[PDB]
Amino acid sequence: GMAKMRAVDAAMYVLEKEGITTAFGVPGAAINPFYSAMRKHGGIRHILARHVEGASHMAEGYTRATAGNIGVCLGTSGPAGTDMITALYSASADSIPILCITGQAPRARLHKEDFQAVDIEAIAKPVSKMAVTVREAALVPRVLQQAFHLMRSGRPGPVLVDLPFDVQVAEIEFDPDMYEPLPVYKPAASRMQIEKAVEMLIQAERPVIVAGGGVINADAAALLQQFAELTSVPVIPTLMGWGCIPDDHELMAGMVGLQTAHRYGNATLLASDMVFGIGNRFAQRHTGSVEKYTEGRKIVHIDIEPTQIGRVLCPDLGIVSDAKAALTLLVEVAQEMQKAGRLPCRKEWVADCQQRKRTLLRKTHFDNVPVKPQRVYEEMNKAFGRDVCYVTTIGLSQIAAAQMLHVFKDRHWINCGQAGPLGWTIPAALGVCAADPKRNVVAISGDFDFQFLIEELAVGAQFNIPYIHVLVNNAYLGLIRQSQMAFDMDYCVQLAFENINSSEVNGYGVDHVKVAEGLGCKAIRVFKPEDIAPAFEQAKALMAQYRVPVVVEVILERVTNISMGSELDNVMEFEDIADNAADAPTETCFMHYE
Amino acid sequence: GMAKMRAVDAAMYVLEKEGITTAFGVPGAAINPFYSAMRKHGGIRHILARHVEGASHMAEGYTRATAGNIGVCLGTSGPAGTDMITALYSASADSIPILCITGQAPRARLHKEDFQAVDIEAIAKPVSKMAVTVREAALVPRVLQQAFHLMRSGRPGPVLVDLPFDVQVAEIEFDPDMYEPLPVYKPAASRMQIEKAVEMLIQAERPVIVAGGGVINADAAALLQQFAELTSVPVIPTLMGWGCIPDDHELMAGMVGLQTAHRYGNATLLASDMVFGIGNRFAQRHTGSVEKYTEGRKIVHIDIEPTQIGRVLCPDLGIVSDAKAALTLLVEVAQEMQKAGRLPCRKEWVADCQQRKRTLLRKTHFDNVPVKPQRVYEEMNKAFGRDVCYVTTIGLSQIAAAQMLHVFKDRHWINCGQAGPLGWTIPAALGVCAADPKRNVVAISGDFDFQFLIEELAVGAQFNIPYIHVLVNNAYLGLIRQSQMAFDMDYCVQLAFENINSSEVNGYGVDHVKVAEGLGCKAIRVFKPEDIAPAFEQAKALMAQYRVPVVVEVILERVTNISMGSELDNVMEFEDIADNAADAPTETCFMHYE
Amino acid sequence: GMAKMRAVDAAMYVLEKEGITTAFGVPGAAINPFYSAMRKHGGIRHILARHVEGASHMAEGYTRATAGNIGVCLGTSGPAGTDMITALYSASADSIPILCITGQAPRARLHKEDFQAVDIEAIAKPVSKMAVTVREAALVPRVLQQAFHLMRSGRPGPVLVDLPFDVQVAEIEFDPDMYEPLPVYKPAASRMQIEKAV
Ligand SMILES: Cc1cc2nc3c(=O)[nH]c(=O)nc-3n(C[C@H](O)[C@H](O)[C@H](O)COP(=O)(O)OP(=O)(O)OC[C@H]3O[C@@H](n4cnc5c(N)ncnc54)[C@H](O)[C@@H]3O)c2cc1C
Ligand SMILES: Cc1cc2nc3c(=O)[nH]c(=O)nc-3n(C[C@H](O)[C@H](O)[C@H](O)COP(=O)(O)OP(=O)(O)OC[C@H]3O[C@@H](n4cnc5c(N)ncnc54)[C@H](O)[C@@H]3O)c2cc1C
Ligand SMILES: Cc1ncc(C[n+]2csc(CCOP(=O)(O)OP(=O)(O)O)c2C)c(N)n1
Ligand SMILES: Cc1ncc(C[n+]2csc(CCOP(=O)(O)OP(=O)(O)O)c2C)c(N)n1
Ligand SMILES: COC1=C(OC)C(=O)C(C)=CC1=O
Ligand SMILES: COC1=C(OC)C(=O)C(C)=CC1=O
Ligand SMILES: COC1=C(OC)C(=O)C(C)=CC1=O
Ligand SMILES: COC1=C(OC)C(=O)C(C)=CC1=O
Ligand SMILES: [Mg+2]
Ligand SMILES: [Mg+2]
Ligand SMILES: [Mg+2]
Repeated sequence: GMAKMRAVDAAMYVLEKEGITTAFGVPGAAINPFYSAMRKHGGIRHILARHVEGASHMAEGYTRATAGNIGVCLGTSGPAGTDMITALYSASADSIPILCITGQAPRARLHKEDFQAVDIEAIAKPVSKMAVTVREAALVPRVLQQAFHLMRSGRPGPVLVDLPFDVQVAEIEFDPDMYEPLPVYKPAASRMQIEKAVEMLIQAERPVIVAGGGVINADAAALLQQFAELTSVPVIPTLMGWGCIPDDHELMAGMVGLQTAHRYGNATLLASDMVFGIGNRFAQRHTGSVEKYTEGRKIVHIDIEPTQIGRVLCPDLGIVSDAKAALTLLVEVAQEMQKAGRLPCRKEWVADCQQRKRTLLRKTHFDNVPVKPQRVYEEMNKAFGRDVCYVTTIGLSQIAAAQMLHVFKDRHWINCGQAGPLGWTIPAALGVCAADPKRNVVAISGDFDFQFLIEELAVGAQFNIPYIHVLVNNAYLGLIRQSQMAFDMDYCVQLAFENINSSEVNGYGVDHVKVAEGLGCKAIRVFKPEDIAPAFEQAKALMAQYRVPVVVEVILERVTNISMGSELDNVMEFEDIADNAADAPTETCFMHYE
Repeated sequence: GMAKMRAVDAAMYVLEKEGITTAFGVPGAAINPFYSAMRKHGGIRHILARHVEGASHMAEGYTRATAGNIGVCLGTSGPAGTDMITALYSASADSIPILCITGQAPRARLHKEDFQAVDIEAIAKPVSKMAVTVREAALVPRVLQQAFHLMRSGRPGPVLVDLPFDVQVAEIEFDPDMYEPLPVYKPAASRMQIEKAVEMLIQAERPVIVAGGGVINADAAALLQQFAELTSVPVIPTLMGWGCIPDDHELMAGMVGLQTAHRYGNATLLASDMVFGIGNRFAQRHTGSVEKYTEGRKIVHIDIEPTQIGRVLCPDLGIVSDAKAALTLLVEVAQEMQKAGRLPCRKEWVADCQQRKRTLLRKTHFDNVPVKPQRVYEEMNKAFGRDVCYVTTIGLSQIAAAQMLHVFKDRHWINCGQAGPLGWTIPAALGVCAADPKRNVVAISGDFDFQFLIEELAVGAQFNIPYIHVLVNNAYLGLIRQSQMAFDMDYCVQLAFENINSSEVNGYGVDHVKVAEGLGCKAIRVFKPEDIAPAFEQAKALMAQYRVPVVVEVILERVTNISMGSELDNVMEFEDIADNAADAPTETCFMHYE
Repeated sequence: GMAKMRAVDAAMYVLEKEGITTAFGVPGAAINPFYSAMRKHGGIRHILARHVEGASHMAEGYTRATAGNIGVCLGTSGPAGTDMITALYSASADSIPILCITGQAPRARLHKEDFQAVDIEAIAKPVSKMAVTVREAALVPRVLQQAFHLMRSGRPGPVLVDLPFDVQVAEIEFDPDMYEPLPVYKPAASRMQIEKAV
């Protein structure tokens, strides 16, 4: 029971009681007492990163992988905290938590200029739900207790706790047996709100549900699918909702937006007369101009956060609610409406949506040498099972991936959709694998993304964390080249050079096979489209044999323009479209997944 | 003359008029208009980085390399700005400027949740002299004009300018012929202040001058040496003042502090009866407890910043002045005192200091296999010329390097002494080489530092920026291991693993030769101490031949405890000391440098 | 039912549903649309103060008198908000709420040195649970809805809502019949805790 211990020792009991089992971090002098308490306690597995930014993105991937997870990132004073800001921003922007813990200079030296001491509280405030330098040892467990309530409550977001060295080592009295986590705050919709929502949905003749990341955040994916099935309403996931209904479900109508979207998704949204928004916001990359997105449509919006409602457009009905509480009531009310014979039949509208999904395609089956990227994603759909979990960040790699890959369970698309920091992919994928060693993790990067934090592959080697990394290499910042076409230029976006150690990369610059191997991983390079599939097979075998990351690098043609535009009705198709399965053979309409 | 142009076009004329010729950066959609204006203008050479943090530390190295330089770092919106915070902190903490320029979302979308848009103004405020989102196109040249005044004036520090996309492209009328830079503010000491300072110096019987980074910041190194020569007063540089008097000068008395210090420097400081501080602050790693540092000593402190004076101790005489203005007057007053026969002879005190410098040494000449790090620095002193310019960051690598390497001109020790962010070394060294292609740049890293931003070597390959990187590899976070001895542990600090592609690294984990070669550079690995010198010779040859970075990796013994302690009189010597030149042959007392 | 109205008309329905019946204030040009909506709605009794600091402490006394009360303090842009800071500090310091509402310059002119315009959001942040300039008219009811949650939940404290003139007068669709106050967050001790204390 009650006993004298260091404040960091009480902190270990608190993290244990809050369900922490894993941490990613980089030790330093100012945070050694915490590491000492973590060693003495046991039962937190620590993974040492090779950049503090790598530890922070591993924590993000750990959070995102499984509902209720909270990744922990640990660092010393000074530059470790400033290296965590990009991750605090990324987690804040997507409404997910990580817990960052930094060492700090002793309290009495906070406003002197002590070595490697910085005002991390002020720097991190704009990108956290709480950022606090703890000023008393007895407050260390209470701040952690309040941190966990905030990471779980309302709109979730990250917390940074900054620990002065003397606060860490100071003795306190603490009783772990008496510690209890705080209740989680989550507002719930009333029946009056939900019956009104179902009333408007029954009155719409061509409705769609837009299912956002809040559905997954609430762990409500099964309820979302059940509600759509009862009402026979087609479902359009946002990028952050992707996976909350399987891609081969008859009601899954594609994705909508300016970039990570399908031609059939956009066409179905513009044909609809109602958008039933659950756990989405209405992001600019999803809507385009809001006047066009809402034209002729009733808009319902359910969000856990009151000030998200009305932020970018005025809904016809806005409801403050956790997505699981709201969907429980929506299923119950729809079941009552079904018993009463009041749910309209929707066979015609559903058939129109399925006809769009069958015909408005983009070509993937290219035999070109050098390889066209869209062929890579077709081969990934064939090579990996329906249980595949993809990890990606940003670039033409990621946009075409979202256009062409398919996903079948929630939290099998792991993507930092609002902030998009380059370098996220490798550490996030390691964090997913740490959360779930049985997860079939496959990452997608372009060459530039892959280079930012390439050193994290050695983390996978040192700790034997296996996954497959697909690397699509155009020796370009490809997304920025394509955006520069409006300025009639191609400037500071090329990565090619004659590699003095590798004439076999043919002027593409970095030799990613050699780099990955020096970092202790396995790697295969592919020049021809017919060699992609066997390469994925060797990679699975190499992964089982050595239990390290395996990189499959595909050498792309230098220049491919991915489909995108400024409005839902203005997306330009640069590459070939398709209206037949032979050109686009991995659409779920044509292919049985696993 | 006067003409209509985009605000970014006016920004190019302003940067030109302010002497900018180089930028380091990573383009993105939100900052494309600036890149378009930079392409159209010509005459700024852009170096594309492979991490935004790499661009920001390149800018720091460019600033530090040459007086009056200001490195420029360019990035897009969102995570690019958050990736610059560590560099803004590093530059702020050492009182040096960089100019960071980020793209931003259009003004009318700043408080919506636009894609990759973040409140970088609020995040960067604690670590900049100015951080401003520019809200009008006509203000773009005025903000840059005020930025340059602030980067040069008072205590220097960095500025971040955040540019909304619509502000960048908006047309304005601007006349480059009428643009003029603002005057620089620098307070100057009065003759009354300086005559009082010289009076106290003449009254001291055993004075030392402590010459800080402010002397170099003011470009006053030649005046500092001249003043010390006229007064015959021994000079103790801080780590940030190192190089402002040559290490082989008869008055250079060593360095003082808890870590980057000499046994003879500390012994000379504790024997002195006055510290004449010029352009230093009195940093905790330099002083230890201030009660012991000041015991029995008069303290003079000259600083350009009023609130630096008295911050950590109360000087007997504090003077607000730029170091060059103050040293001009100090030379003039000392010349008057010399003509008047009023400067005391100091042969005895100088002889005592030189006797300490001759006898209180640390051994470097180790024949051990595996190699002892101190032998590496002895070989670096022999291999490179007196014009060598070292670049380093932090770790046992850097601390022993500062204890054992020697430097002979100001701005030939390039070191982020207050913030110490891992990964700084490679990009800072590239920035020094970009500032001065004739500089003989040699970097020193440990393996962990080297891994953080290892991908930046490919920048050196793509652009042919040659320098030598000395990599001392213990497969450890060595400084953190040594600090963990107080907690009787060795925990989360090892980087070793059996590399499945390289049994020749013998369980040291990452194969840095293979990684460096895949990045397009050259690399040599050394296992035996007698092979270090030939390796430095091949590296010079490989560098001349291929004009890329050349890495020389020395395989160290896993565990070496560097000398350090908690007070000037409490530094523990773990490894062998020396009192004879055979054990420490590269001290300047024994070796003629070049 | 749902109807077109100004954002400030919707704010009156929200204040009504949240139980406000009284306000203490000093009008000015930048907060006139709010006063117009209060007058049209009726049923908030306004008491005119003879110093903005006096309205702000009237609001404190109104809160403290009766459990569940929330005093409301109204003022115009500029110095009216800076005159409310001492009350926001005093309410925060004692863990009690007041709701301060200030007028503000229109959004397009927020960083333009417009007459009597100040960054009250930044000034009031240290002494409030929330201090916010509302940047969309449709957000006015939602900001007020979150404010009442914050003033009642956890450790109570005050909120300042800052309303740009153009946000006040813009039209929105709002249904007073569908508005519902948010649930109040109040942690409870477990029986294991209370038995240990006894
Ligand atoms: C290059 C690139 C291109 C992209 N292209 C597109 C595109 O074409 N189309 C597209 O849609 N996206 C696209 N995205 C992603 C886009 O930027 C957004 O991240 C995404 O649209 C937001 O999804 P969402 O609306 O579900 O919001 P989320 O960020 O997932 O959040 C939605 C809401 O969930 C709420 N919430 C949180 N927890 C709960 C809970 N328990 N219950 C209820 N609500 C809760 C939050 O308050 C928030 O308002 C792209 C991203 C990138 C990097
Ligand atoms: C691992 C490690 C170990 C270290 N060990 C030591 C050690 O043992 N000893 C040691 O001394 N350092 C050590 N350092 C470096 C130390 O942390 C400080 O960076 C350094 O001591 C500060 O030097 P300084 O006093 O010259 O200050 P600076 O940071 O260089 O600044 C001094 C002053 O210059 C002023 N100034 C700026 N411009 C001008 C101008 N134009 N004119 C006049 N004044 C101006 C500023 O206002 C400031 O107050 C170590 C660093 C690391 C990373
Ligand atoms: C830190 C950071 N800097 C800049 C950007 C802007 N950005 C988005 S995509 C991109 C290029 C990515 O190139 P690569 O990963 O090679 O992918 P490709 O588009 O070529 O497939 C850049 C620079 C960003 N997202 N993050
Ligand atoms: C971003 C960041 N995280 C952590 C630290 C703390 N730190 C200082 S030195 C060090 C280990 C450096 O090891 P290496 O570069 O291998 O050098 P060695 O001490 O082994 O010679 C660490 C983690 C830091 N300075 N910066
Ligand atoms: C993409 O790499 C770059 C070059 O190489 C072609 C250049 O010549 C110039 C001027 C800029 C650049 O970024
Ligand atoms: C019969 O199964 C199929 C569907 O569901 C009806 C579809 O919607 C589409 C587009 C293809 C298909 O095979
Ligand atoms: C330094 O690498 C590490 C290990 O490997 C020896 C471990 O076993 C554990 C438990 C932590 C660790 O960081
Ligand atoms: C004669 O040159 C020399 C000195 O200067 C007098 C010294 O101070 C020392 C320590 C060695 C030396 O050779
Ligand atoms: Mg890196
Ligand atoms: Mg690319
Ligand atoms: Mg090391």
